[PDB]
Amino acid sequence: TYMNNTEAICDAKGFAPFSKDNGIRIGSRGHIFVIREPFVSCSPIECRTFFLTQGSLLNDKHSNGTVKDRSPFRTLMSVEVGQSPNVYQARFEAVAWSATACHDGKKWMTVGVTGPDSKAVAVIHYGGVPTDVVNSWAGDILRTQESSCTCIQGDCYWVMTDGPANRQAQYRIYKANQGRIIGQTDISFNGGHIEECSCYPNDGKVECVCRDGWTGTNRPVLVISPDLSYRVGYLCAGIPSDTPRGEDTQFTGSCTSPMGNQGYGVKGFGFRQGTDVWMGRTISRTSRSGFEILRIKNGWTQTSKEQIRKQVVVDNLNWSGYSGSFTLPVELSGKDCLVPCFWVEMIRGKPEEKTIWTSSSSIVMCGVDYEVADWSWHDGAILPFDI
Amino acid sequence: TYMNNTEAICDAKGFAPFSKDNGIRIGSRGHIFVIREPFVSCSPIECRTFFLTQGSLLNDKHSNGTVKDRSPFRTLMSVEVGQSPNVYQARFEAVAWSATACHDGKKWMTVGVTGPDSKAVAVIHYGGVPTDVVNSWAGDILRTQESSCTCIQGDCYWVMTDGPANRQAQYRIYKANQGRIIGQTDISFNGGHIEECSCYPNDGKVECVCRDGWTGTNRPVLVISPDLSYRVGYLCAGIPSDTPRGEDTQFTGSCTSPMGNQGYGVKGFGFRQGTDVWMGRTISRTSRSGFEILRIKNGWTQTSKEQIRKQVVVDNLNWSGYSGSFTLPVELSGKDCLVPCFWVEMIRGKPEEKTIWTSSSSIVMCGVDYEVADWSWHDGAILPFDI
Amino acid sequence: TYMNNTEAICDAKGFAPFSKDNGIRIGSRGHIFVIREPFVSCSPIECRTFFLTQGSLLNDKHSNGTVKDRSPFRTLMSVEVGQSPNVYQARFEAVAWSATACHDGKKWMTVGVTGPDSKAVAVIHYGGVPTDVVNSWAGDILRTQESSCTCIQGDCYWVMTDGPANRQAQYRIYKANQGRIIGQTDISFNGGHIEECSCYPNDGKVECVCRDGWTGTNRPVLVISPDLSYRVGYLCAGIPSDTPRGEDTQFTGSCTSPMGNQGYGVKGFGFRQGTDVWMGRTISRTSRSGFEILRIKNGWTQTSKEQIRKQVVVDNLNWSGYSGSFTLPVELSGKDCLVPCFWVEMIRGKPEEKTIWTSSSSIVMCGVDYEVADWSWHDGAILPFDI
Amino acid sequence: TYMNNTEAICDAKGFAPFSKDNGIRIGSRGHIFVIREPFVSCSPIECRTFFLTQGSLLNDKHSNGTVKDRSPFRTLMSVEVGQSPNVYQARFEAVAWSATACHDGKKWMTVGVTGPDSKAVAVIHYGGVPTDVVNSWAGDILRTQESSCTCIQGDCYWVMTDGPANRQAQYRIYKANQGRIIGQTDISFNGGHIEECSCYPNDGKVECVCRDGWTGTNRPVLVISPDLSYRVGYLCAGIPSDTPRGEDTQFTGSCTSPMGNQGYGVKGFGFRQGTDVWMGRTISRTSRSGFEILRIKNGWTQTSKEQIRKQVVVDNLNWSGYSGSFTLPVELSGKDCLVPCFWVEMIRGKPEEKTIWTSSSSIVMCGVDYEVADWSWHDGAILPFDI
Ligand SMILES: CCC(CC)[C@H](NC(C)=O)[C@@H]1[C@H](O)[C@@H](C(=O)O)C[C@H]1NC(=N)N
Ligand SMILES: CCC(CC)[C@H](NC(C)=O)[C@@H]1[C@H](O)[C@@H](C(=O)O)C[C@H]1NC(=N)N
Ligand SMILES: CCC(CC)[C@H](NC(C)=O)[C@@H]1[C@H](O)[C@@H](C(=O)O)C[C@H]1NC(=N)N
Ligand SMILES: CCC(CC)[C@H](NC(C)=O)[C@@H]1[C@H](O)[C@@H](C(=O)O)C[C@H]1NC(=N)N
Repeated sequence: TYMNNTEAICDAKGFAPFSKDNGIRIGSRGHIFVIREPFVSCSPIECRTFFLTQGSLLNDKHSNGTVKDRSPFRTLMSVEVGQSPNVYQARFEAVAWSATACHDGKKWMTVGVTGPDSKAVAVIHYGGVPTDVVNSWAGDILRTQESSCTCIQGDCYWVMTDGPANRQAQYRIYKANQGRIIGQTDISFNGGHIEECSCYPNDGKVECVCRDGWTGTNRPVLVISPDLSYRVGYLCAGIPSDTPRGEDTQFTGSCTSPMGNQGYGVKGFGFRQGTDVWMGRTISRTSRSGFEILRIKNGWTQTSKEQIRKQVVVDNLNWSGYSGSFTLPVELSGKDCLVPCFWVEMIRGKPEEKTIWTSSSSIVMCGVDYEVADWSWHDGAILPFDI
Repeated sequence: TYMNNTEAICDAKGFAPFSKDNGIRIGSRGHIFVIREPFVSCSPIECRTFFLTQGSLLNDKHSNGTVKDRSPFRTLMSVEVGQSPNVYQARFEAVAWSATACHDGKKWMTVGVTGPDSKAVAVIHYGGVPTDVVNSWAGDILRTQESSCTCIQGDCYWVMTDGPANRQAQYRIYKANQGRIIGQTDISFNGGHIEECSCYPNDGKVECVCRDGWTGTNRPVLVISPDLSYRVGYLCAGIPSDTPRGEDTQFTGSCTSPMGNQGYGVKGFGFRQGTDVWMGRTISRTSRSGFEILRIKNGWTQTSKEQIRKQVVVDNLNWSGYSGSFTLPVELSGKDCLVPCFWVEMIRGKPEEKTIWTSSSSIVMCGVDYEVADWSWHDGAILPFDI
Repeated sequence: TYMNNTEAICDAKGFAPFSKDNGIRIGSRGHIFVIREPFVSCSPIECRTFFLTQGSLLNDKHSNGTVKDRSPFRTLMSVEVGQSPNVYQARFEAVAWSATACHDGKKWMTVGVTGPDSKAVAVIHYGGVPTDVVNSWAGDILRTQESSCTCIQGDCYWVMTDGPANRQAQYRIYKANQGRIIGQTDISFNGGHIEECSCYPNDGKVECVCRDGWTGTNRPVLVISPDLSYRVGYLCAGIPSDTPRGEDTQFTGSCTSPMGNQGYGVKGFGFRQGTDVWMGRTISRTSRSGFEILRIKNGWTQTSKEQIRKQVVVDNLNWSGYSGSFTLPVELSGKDCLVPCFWVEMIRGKPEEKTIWTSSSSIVMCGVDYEVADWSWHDGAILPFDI
Repeated sequence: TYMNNTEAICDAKGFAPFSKDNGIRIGSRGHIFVIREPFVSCSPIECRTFFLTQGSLLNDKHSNGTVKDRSPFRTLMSVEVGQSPNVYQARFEAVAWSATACHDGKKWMTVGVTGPDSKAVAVIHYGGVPTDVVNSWAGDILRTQESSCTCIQGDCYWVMTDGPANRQAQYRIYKANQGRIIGQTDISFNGGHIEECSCYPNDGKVECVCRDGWTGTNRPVLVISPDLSYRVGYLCAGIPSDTPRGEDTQFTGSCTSPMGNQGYGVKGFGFRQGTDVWMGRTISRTSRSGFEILRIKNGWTQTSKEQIRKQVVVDNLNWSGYSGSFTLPVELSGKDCLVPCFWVEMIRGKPEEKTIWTSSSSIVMCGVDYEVADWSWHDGAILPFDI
């Protein structure tokens, strides 16, 4: 029976730790896939941690240039949330250097993008077997979320990008049912840039917080209705949640356009709470270190900078990285609303550290009705490795 | 359907071995999590061994200061009772440096405590997803049992401590149903000290034998009714079952107050048998070595020192450590009463041995109608390791 | 309930990647069985990757003469498609240095051939237990497909060869139901040579594309009806799809006889598409390197050389090897026709490279309605190994 | 529902290979438990390989004196038949240096014997939890089968020995239902010696072929009826099937008394076939090397030495060892009779080879209606190891 994700996202006051895999630390002696871009998605029975392997393991010579983002050895795999991305407990999902996945109440759907940069192919899987495909439509690194996709009443949706990673690119919403594509839409966002959207279900619609690697330090936002009509813009909040970025005091929000000159960026997330917003970000404003989430009153609908809550999950003396959102299935939380949860990726190795490799572990946090105390659940690995 | 643990604890004459994981010995070459504080808990289908990892493996550099008790890398995981705490067979439970867990007949509930010492957070899980939380209420290492919690007719109970580990601290009983907290009580025990309670179901109530790390060498006791009313005191028996402690001859029992001057201590257990009591303890009275369990006639209700039975499980030439209780589900034992079972933790490494690490394995014993012969099922590992 | 594989094979325009195990690369540090001859077969619930181990692991001395094709240590095992052939996730199937396997809708059937070269024995398994046997009938390396067998409405069929690997040999079709042999037929093919047939279901009959290691560079073909009547010949197409072979321009097809002088060969596959054919082959015409599949119009019924589609899966700068076919169960693809899928084996080590061992990994591709772009999903391992 | 093992044992003409684990060869680099005494037993759904670990792994220092037969680190574990006794796929069964196990149609029952030599304890398990116990009754190494026990219509039976391993000892039959002992009988066999019985179901009764380590070179036999009445004697056959032993020509059989002077011995098996018998034995008559099984006409009821069939499974240039019997459940073989199957243990290391350790792998064979060709599926490991 299809999973009903039609409920509203629960209003949360704080965040509690769900899991921590300790992938790298274990990888010093255990058999762990060198990885990157991990994310969480849950079925009505369990939550899994998806990740992009590099076809090699930690502390092995094949972990050499594992910073190259894309290769034909890159594969999407999964384990139960909390377990390291070890070989022996892993489930194979798809061949990919970019991916997304989600359960529709009956089975798992995954989308792995691989192939050559100018004509990549996204293979859609459902039930452990390819079922449909999307070919590059702009011919320039067809890619996707790097976080959980969203399924509402049997239908699943996700966003893909194809084109430059700086100047204007192209963006689409895809809709599928049982692994078969049944709809797509072109997102008009002239001047705006969308990458690695972090999405979740809310009041029957798909809400995402993405990344603008062109000119904005504030994150793009889009609300997707099942029919495929949408709303694109930026997190109104007058606090920039991307990295790199500038000071908050010198920032001016906008729900319509990108602000700041900073070009690059990093995947991030955000949850709407009525008119408010829970927004995650690295503590360092120039680097991928530390991690905190702030709740801004009216932050979702106005250029507000009023902070009602702040919780640290990784201090600034430790490397962070990607971070995305997902929700707990009602069939597991017992609650009457979708529990918002996010994960934070913690990168170790190049380009910041003295190693031939690059990989990451993660920490997962979830909704909760109380305010939780600050702390640092960092990676903890001691670099460099025996190599 | 909920597990009925309303029956009385079976009267046992001796104890038979259930399992032995050989974690450390295997860990010399296999991929085993460095651990500490292991315990057993059973569902209607199987018994599992829960443990606190240190986010690292044996014979790896990350096992360095693994004696520090608390860190943000510490996680609660589980395996089927008897298997070593190896990476590839482990299930992730919670992020924690202190924990408890138990099955209610439908699912597993676990409680992991992590965070900073002054404002720690206990995340409650049910079904593999966080469901509720308890924040530090005394702001000084919020902690729990380190042994199986207790579920009776759908409701599960457990004890937590928050405050100093020497002088007076504070103690509470928590009650939950389906992962949602629905009750709590403050335990008044002025002059007494409660830590790491070992609990089990008996005649419809929760009975625990705990640890007084303040001034007592005899163990605190509390009988918890489902409504949350309780009874707190000490094991009446005139034989001190804590470590360190003094001679038995020079000991005077008390069901009301702590006796002896010895400050420190070690987690231990005890089972009521009508008016009698099966009490476990290290053979050495000053160190954590050896292990034996004694049955004292009328030992539960009087300052009795009459020994009717004595069985050794670990001789005094071998290191022991923690030990807790749990019961076999009627749906597995086929019996008509709850079969009492305990486990003994065997510590290797610091602070007693020449290693950079600290970890432990275990041996599990269970009820049984006959007297079992003495022996030593010790750890067996050859220290030091390649390091 | 029996799996209905009575439908026609879907008409495909291109092929999308299903999986890539990265077995060798992982094997540099992980615990991977040295293997050879891998293949895919699917049940109504999942697809598995079967393989022939050599009773040893990569980067271990026992991988020494692992090029010898046959030994008493060789065993057939399986894992879910996409996982490396690692120890801890493997299911034991049969003792064998030659094999075939397939699911009939209720259980898995496997056929492992082992024993001495002059009187080998094929043990048939069904449900994880031997059920029947076939003894060598020609007394000269009794062998089979090295690819998925075919089950139609409860009955499974496969082809075996017994006799010389150069000059004329003998060939048979075997039929079984629930692991019990219930039929066999002798294939008269005087002048022709059949080895390692790659088969699949089509319009209610078993269609195979095999290997002629005697004198032909074009592949033998046989259409098997459930009653055991058959049709034997060669892929009509005027393009030689075996290796080694000569130029295409200098080739003349034939649906009746072997063409070319080239003796040796390599396992390959082919799918009928109405009158057309999708045929796989190594790019190099002299060596086992690179891999591409071509669609020849009318290629199945005429000596046609008209290429309508060409897709590369492994470039010529990388080693390839065996390749076979299998189909997706309707109960997984949701489609109304059998989705054609193939796999390509990529050999590393002897006799082409500087290693004491020989093994291989694989890449799996599947049907799909669109044309997919060229690329190379090669092995990726860095030889030689620590040895 | 209880497994019906009331049928007669199928008449077999030859034996086909079921599995081969390659435990030692894999153990050169993989994580394999050093073991000894392996055996096979099947449930209505699968066959498993039980084994006695030594609490340590191959190629690790803890494998040092692993020849000592008994220690408190010895544990009984299992895996699916065919898989090596690796850490990550193993199920914990019991603490033991001697064991037996079998499925009754509903669950697994195992019996592990551990403790001190003078007062050992046999813990009986059913469903993964201890359920009953047997204490040493002679106080001298209480021990059991080292092979599969036998369950007929819900009841399981097995044989235990307690006393000297040379001169007269004591022997009993145990009967249990759902893990609870409900019967036992003393076997009067004055002058005879019974050890490690290999048993199987036949025409509703339990038939075993055991080992006389006192004075006989021929094997003891006992037919056990469910009511516990029995028949004890020796394999009538005039061919000695124990090791060491003397020439066959100089042997005189007896169904009543032990023959030959040879003292020691080795576990072996035998299947009745009407009046005939399939008997296994090492090829060497003085050492534990090679393995063959012979069918002797009328061999079960007369001092017959008429050989109708002979099949080799391990040549004399390779080490063998223990060997026991088990039967395939009708619910798996689809047949109408119990399929007889045996396993052969192959010892490597001390006392015959230059290693600090001792362990073994195995090969499993099964019934079958045809005669199978001779061959050698030996261990294949290259000793010594890195140590
Ligand atoms: C070129 C476009 C980039 C996205 C903004 C790039 N995406 C892909 C598919 O390569 C990401 C980016 O280079 C890396 C990062 O910013 O950390 C990860 C990297 N993502 C992945 N390797 N999956
Ligand atoms: C500071 C309070 C102590 C309890 C009496 C302390 N508990 C915690 C949560 O740190 C324990 C104690 O220091 C150690 C021991 O006595 O062996 C284990 C240690 N327990 C854990 N690391 N889980
Ligand atoms: C001698 C006949 C050959 C088939 C044409 C030979 N088959 C067997 C059972 O040994 C194959 C051949 O030598 C190897 C190859 O061509 O790659 C694989 C090899 N196949 C296997 N080892 N399973
Ligand atoms: C002392 C009695 C012996 C049986 C005849 C002895 N049994 C036990 C429980 O120790 C066996 C014997 O010494 C060894 C062998 O013959 O190979 C195995 C050994 N068996 C086991 N270690 N389980």
